[PDB]
Amino acid sequence: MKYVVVSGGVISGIGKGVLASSTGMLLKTLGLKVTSIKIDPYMNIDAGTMSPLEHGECFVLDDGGETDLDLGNYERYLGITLSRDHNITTGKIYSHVISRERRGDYLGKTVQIVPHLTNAIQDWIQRVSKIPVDDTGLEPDVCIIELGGTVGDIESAPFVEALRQFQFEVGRENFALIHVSLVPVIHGEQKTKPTQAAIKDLRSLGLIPDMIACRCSEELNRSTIDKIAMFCHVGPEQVVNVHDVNSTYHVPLLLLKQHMIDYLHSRLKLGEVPLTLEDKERGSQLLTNWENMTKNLDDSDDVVKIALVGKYTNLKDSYLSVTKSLEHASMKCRRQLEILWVEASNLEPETQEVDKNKFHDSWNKLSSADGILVPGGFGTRGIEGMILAAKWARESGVPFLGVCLGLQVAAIEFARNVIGRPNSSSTEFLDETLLAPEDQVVITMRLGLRPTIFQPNSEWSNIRKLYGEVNEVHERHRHRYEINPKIVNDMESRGFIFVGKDETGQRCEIFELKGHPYYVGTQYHPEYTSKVLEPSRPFWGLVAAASGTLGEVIKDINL
Amino acid sequence: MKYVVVSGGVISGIGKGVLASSTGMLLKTLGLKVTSIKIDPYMNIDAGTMSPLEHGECFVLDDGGETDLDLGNYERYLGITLSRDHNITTGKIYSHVISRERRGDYLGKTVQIVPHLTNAIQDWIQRVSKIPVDDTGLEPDVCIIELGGTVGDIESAPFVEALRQFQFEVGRENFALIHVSLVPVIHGEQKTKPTQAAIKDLRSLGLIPDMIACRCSEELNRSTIDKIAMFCHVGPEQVVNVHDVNSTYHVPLLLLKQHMIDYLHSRLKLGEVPLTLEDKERGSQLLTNWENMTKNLDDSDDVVKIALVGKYTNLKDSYLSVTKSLEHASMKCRRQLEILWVEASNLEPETQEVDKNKFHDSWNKLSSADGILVPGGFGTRGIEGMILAAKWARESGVPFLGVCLGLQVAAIEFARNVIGRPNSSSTEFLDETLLAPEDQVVITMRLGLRPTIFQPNSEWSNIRKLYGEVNEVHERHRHRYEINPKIVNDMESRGFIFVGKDETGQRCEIFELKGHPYYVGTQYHPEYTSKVLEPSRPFWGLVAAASGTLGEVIKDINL
Amino acid sequence: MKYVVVSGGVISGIGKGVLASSTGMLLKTLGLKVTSIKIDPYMNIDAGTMSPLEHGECFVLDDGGETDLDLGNYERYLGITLSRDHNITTGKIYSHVISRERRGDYLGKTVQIVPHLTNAIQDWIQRVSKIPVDDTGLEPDVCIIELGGTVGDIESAPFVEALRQFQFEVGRENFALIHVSLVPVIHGEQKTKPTQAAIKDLRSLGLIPDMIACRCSEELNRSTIDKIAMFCHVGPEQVVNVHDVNSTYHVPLLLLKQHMIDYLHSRLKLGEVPLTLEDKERGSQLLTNWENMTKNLDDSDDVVKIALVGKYTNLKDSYLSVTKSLEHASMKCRRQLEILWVEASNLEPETQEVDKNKFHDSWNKLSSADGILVPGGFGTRGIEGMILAAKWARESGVPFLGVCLGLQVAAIEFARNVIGRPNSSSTEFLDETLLAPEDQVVITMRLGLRPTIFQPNSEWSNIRKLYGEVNEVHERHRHRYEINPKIVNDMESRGFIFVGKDETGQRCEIFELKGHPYYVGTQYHPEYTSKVLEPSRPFWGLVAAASGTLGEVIKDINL
Ligand SMILES: Nc1ncnc2c1ncn2[C@@H]1O[C@H](COP(=O)(O)OP(=O)(O)OP(=O)(O)O)[C@@H](O)[C@H]1O
Ligand SMILES: Nc1ncnc2c1ncn2[C@@H]1O[C@H](COP(=O)(O)OP(=O)(O)OP(=O)(O)O)[C@@H](O)[C@H]1O
Ligand SMILES: Nc1ncnc2c1ncn2[C@@H]1O[C@H](COP(=O)(O)OP(=O)(O)OP(=O)(O)O)[C@@H](O)[C@H]1O
Ligand SMILES: O=c1ccn([C@H]2O[C@@H](COP(=O)(O)OP(=O)(O)OP(=O)(O)O)[C@@H](O)[C@H]2O)c(=O)[nH]1
Ligand SMILES: O=c1ccn([C@H]2O[C@@H](COP(=O)(O)OP(=O)(O)OP(=O)(O)O)[C@@H](O)[C@H]2O)c(=O)[nH]1
Ligand SMILES: O=c1ccn([C@H]2O[C@@H](COP(=O)(O)OP(=O)(O)OP(=O)(O)O)[C@@H](O)[C@H]2O)c(=O)[nH]1
Ligand SMILES: [Mg+2]
Ligand SMILES: [Mg+2]
Ligand SMILES: [Mg+2]
Ligand SMILES: [Mg+2]
Ligand SMILES: [Mg+2]
Ligand SMILES: [Mg+2]
Repeated sequence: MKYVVVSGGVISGIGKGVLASSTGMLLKTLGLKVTSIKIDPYMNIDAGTMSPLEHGECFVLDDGGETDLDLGNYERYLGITLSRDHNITTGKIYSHVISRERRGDYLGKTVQIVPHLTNAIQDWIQRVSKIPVDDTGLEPDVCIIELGGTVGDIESAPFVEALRQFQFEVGRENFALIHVSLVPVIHGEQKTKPTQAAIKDLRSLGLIPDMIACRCSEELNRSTIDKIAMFCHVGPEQVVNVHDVNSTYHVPLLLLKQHMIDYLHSRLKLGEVPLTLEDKERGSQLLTNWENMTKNLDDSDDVVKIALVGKYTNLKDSYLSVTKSLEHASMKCRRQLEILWVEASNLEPETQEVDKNKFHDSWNKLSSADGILVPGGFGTRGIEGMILAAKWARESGVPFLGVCLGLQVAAIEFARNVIGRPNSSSTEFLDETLLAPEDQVVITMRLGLRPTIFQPNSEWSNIRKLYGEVNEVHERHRHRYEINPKIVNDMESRGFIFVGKDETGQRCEIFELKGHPYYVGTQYHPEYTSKVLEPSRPFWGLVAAASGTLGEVIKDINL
Repeated sequence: MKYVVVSGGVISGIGKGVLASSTGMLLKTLGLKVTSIKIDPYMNIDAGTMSPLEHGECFVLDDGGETDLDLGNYERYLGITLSRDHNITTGKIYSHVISRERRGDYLGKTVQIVPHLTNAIQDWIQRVSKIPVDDTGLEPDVCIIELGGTVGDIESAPFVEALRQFQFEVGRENFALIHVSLVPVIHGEQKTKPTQAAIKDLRSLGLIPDMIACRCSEELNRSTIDKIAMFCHVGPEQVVNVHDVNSTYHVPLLLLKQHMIDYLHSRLKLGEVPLTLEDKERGSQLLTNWENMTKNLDDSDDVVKIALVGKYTNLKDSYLSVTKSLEHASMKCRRQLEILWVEASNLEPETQEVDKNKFHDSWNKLSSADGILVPGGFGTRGIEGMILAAKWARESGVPFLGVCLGLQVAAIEFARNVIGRPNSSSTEFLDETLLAPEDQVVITMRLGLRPTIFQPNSEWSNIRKLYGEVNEVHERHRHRYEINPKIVNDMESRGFIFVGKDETGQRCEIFELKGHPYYVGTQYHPEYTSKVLEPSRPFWGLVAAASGTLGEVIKDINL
Repeated sequence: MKYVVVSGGVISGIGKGVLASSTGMLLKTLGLKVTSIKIDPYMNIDAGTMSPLEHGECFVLDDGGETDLDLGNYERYLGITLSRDHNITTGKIYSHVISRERRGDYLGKTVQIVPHLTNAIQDWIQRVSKIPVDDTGLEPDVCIIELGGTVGDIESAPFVEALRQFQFEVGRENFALIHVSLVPVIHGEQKTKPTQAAIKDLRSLGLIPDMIACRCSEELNRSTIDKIAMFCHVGPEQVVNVHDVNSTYHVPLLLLKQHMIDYLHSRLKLGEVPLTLEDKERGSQLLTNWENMTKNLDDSDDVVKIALVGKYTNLKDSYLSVTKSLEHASMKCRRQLEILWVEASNLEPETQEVDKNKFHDSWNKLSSADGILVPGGFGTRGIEGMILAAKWARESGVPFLGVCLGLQVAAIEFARNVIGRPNSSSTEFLDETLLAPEDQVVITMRLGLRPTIFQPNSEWSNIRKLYGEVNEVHERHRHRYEINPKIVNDMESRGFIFVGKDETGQRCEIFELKGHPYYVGTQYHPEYTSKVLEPSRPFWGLVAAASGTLGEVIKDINL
């Protein structure tokens, strides 16, 4: 087992998550089996309790774990499945040793942060890195650890102490440290004192960096490389840079151009790892596929515009799996994507009195779009604006996908306007008044990977053809509210077909509307099962439908 | 409310606990109401799970809290009652904020060590210092906080960060810092660089010391004072020393000789605290009583020897409340005390084969003693040796006190040798063989302050006369095993009278033997209710009985 | 005497020098007498030995001290005269205590960085701040100390230790700390962890900041202020920002808008300083003059273009007094300035073979300009290019000023082309060949403030009219080479009049050419005597001449 810590810097926004995911995928090009662990200094047990306004969305695993967003970067670059154990936190590990001290496994000893908590962290990392995470039976060859927060924040102290010990409690040449660090530019001169201070803060904790990975708005000067490589122990080829490029898929090839594998191939002795003839082929094949999708982003120009309608769209981190799911679906179509970020509340007619500027801009953006997405996220702000987007998309025949809350919004819209029930509404917020036209109801969560069964007549639907006309689908759920199953037959008779349901019925999971080119919704989040070469099927439907060629996509999928 | 932090140094053994207790009692000489809080960086919720081989005994509060030993130093110097809340720990406060984050009181925010855990520590200190701790109704004027561990140990980090904030979240002139620090002597020269480094480690965390309290084997030189007072912000009178004197009761008067009150009277503005005419009298009266008991230790010479028989007596911290209870009882008698530390196992005849030196020395020490104590502490090592000490004390008519296990050992001894049941024994360790002559049985703990009722005939006993012939007694329990109540009438008929029991009966709490000058035992720990001017009654009995004058002590108590 | 330390941050490029100069001038608006001290962690005794390619130009004082560039910012904002003592360095103070230890003033004691070097720094600051620096007789009321380098660089250690002591060796309310710090913006979010780390690094040395002065590309958010004011001891009004505005003259009014005086007026108790009725008037008058010159930069639009021709013009810090002298002269004319930065070598015909792009651009820039400046700076690169600019300016009748080397270049040009001596040249670089047509000769430096006497016939010259037709001028020299006084009568007969000379003659200091609107040169640096309200006279000539209205400027000066 090899370990690669990706760590620290001078700021919390530095973009470690891209570099960790990219470093792991580059190791996967050698054919190595790879896994990864995110460490969070926060005291929350999970990202589930904490609101999307901080650290972006929670990400859902097959376990039903509501983990930190960074686990999604690993799953979509590395192709692996992660467990709720792969997101370590301060909350998890203090809860673990405190529950263990009350149970008494420490034999009446005094329990202390060193050695007992730092040995508990090292036991967690040793257990969790040996969980098999590919579909194959094998234990991973390499583990990427991403150390969240910044080095020398008091929040991090047990993890920087544990990782010092770990560099010896596992062999050297089985452990290596990448430090990620800020190189700000002032008056056009590339200033280095922030990264020199961060390299000292690592040495103060006994962590010694094997590569320094600069984050900068420029190519590093050869003087900027030398002034760091002379201050730190790293050689000139071990001062990595990652530029402020928009395409995060280019980062693996920007690291490969900087010869970063050729250092880790020595520094971790990756030639001593045994590999089969299948492994080297499936490794090199994966690199050629990534050269092709990045070539397609360099030379595809013909924009498809998708409008994304939701709360707090200024927090673009709040929708990162949607963004990445749309980008995978646009690459599969060989088309460039624009996302138009529509703050759903500004669509509402009250905005035309309160701030007439925001009203006209938000309705410009929505009218402009070749297809529409309503992305999910609980909370009562802007839902009539999201209902207005679903209405516009139904009436103007514009491709629509509704994910989680977006499906319920389309059901409420179709009830208010096509069934003509003018006060039909979500149970989430009006039930203090005990309303009879319930569109949502409660059914304390439904979470993680679940089976959807396609209902027997559904063979016609564009969405069931996108799932290869298979009878069942596996996707990740997260909801407490679902469509009222008393009203379902009214919608299924008026043409809004609930194409798929849970095994028990009375719990709707996919709809497609008869008489529209692509108007679809899902109760699950299709984003989380997206992979770079195999996009999320409902999103491959939406981004093909917006472009045209949805028939040719379905004809392809029938091979 | 005023706060006085006592803190840190270069080593964990430095003796903060004496200085905190002494500083608080000196503030009590002004008539101020005083309280105190111990902070422990360990992850244990309580000292109850952890074995006496580390940090000495657990101390029992009236709550039944098995707290850190340092709470006992506060109760016996300050005269206060502490709650299980007055011992803060890493385990307590991480358990508190983690349970609070799962309950969700933090409104979906990300929870972090700063500000959320440091604000939870500051809320704990603010709540707990306002608990009334004297017998009177009033809230305390001053709180002493003792910061356990050492400054810049990673274990301490949330508490040194919290206390920086606290210096502002409560006013300056309502908070002050005492730093306690090591001044080692090499070649007879008093070296200062360890304390200069500890003063820098405080400044690095933003904590600024108002007094530096040196711990040294000498009087500080005036150069040793100046070389510290020139390096640090403290004036010459704010460099305190506490010498390696044996009598810890002299420390309050050694601080008073160094004019330490006259600094805090300015630095905390203690003249602005309102005080009544009763308060100043009961304050100054308390100082004169302490001048008298310390004068008596300077001029009493006529030694009483008590042998203390138990496990691990090399760990003299394991019996600190016994030691202090014996010292209070010897001072009340105006007699000097020697304790003879007898490792109970060495009394056993197997020792005479294994190491004949340890056998003869341990039996020398036991034969030498004017009275005998068997102190408690669970675990099967040496119990036949403790039975042999109880036998010797019964047969030779030598004063005996058995506390907790020491009472059960005397019951087992009296059963084996006076009732003549040769295999009668503790249920604690032989019950894998299901023995019928059970002396102990289980009755998951009995803990904290409980009532003992004296059984109706008991008026004759020296122990009930020592409790003023009152019908009931309040003392602190800690046990899972008690005397088999089926066998009690056999002992009460053979003369081993169970003088006191729980309200329900079938649970024995005090015995006295008919036909011995003072042979007594208690199921409770009488040590924990000892106070400097009012010693523990069973121990005032033992140390009077060893000296003679037990009648005159009882005649006094009848006033 | 009051002290205001301006300090530190995360980077060496942060712009402390503007903030120190601006803070001092704002204190001068109260009428206080002000002075300032620059501390440099470098080991050079002076900036004289070190080449202009690092830390910009050396600045010349009236003493002849070749000081750090930052002393010029103080002289031109504060209006004061500085001595070579006002630039403290590591080289100066270690040379001082080492020479003092060899002389033995330390009475055979062991000499150490603390207390002896830190007390030597504190003695330097106490001596030097009491030097009178205005033209009046008074000792300064306030001293601004600028701490060069960054805090926690090992280079700085004696100065951060000395300044901790100084906060007590002078009273609190007579000392205050401004910390200047970087607030980088990433994804449009204003990240604060670099400044939180810099505030900890101050506390680690015992320096406590009274204001935090952010340097950022934006207005701080009110959340960005609160997240710093909650972490540090500073109040919300003590988190200062200085924006990336181009006009450094706006910074005093941006600090005044942030109410920064109203904090220091309390925190330094500046109302306790006695002030006369003249002082408050000359103080408030100075503020109104600064409101006017800044209003003129807001509403003047009619550009004058000056081409500056020299070595290494990419290092714009290399010519900072030229830049500021041109800006003062353009403000006095009520006209906006563009400087066109012409790398002098690119003008040379060899460039048209080597890189034809750089040739055409440099000759575009020179042809475009309303006036030309040749700025000084020793070294043989580009001098024929500077000769070509002097030729172009003479022949096309375009206003020309030559400063130091720029005068000698114009003398060489006039000799090569108007006297027709085709190989006449500088002695600086050809004298290995012992050439007879010497234009320069050596006359080991001439340095500091010196008298120029105007030669008797010179009453006609635009340059002597710009100096008010006074018979003598006081300006700062710096040169080893001067015009060959054997050839001077040839130039004075051909019309290139050496209008001014040293008292001894044979040493030429000003020329003006008969028969050109303004073609002038100086051996001294006129830049260094520029002040915001009273620009350098040769530069007020150049920037008026380029604009037209040179007659009206001279008519004004005759009042
Ligand atoms: N080298 C990079 N190139 C492009 N974008 C980057 C880069 N580094 C960081 N980012 C971007 O900055 C944001 C944060 O990056 P990332 O998640 O990898 O940082 P992080 O250190 O893991 O932050 P966090 O601790 O909050 O998870 C993301 O939007 C990411 O795409
Ligand atoms: N000034 C002193 N004079 C005499 N004995 C002292 C002194 N300081 C410490 N000691 C002794 O050293 C031991 C530890 O002292 P104390 O309990 O006060 O230290 P502490 O800092 O509180 O240690 P801990 O953190 O383990 O509780 C005790 O036996 C105590 O009596
Ligand atoms: N607030 C600011 N607004 C505009 N420019 C600034 C500001 N702060 C710094 N600069 C610019 O950055 C450069 C360096 O600034 P300054 O000389 O004041 O920094 P410094 O800390 O004194 O650097 P050094 O230590 O090298 O002297 C100069 O060009 C200056 O004009
Ligand atoms: O204003 C001043 C005065 C003095 N000094 C002095 O500090 C020294 C250290 O040099 P810097 O502090 O400029 O650091 P650096 O260039 O090595 O690092 P970067 O942050 O640019 O990567 C020398 O340059 C010396 O003149 C300053 O840096 N700035
Ligand atoms: O062996 C050596 C050589 C050099 N030095 C040098 O270090 C210096 C600092 O002096 P010290 O290190 O002796 O420190 P100090 O006496 O101030 O502090 P204490 O620890 O005794 O309280 C000077 O004494 C200088 O000679 C040593 O201290 N020891
Ligand atoms: O990637 C991760 C994982 C965990 N953490 C964790 O570290 C914590 C500290 O939060 P930050 O490190 O983001 O710091 P901050 O926002 O207070 O400071 P700025 O630098 O933005 O001014 C919490 O946010 C917790 O989730 C991260 O910061 N990043
Ligand atoms: Mg943040
Ligand atoms: Mg991340
Ligand atoms: Mg220990
Ligand atoms: Mg203690
Ligand atoms: Mg530099
Ligand atoms: Mg400067």
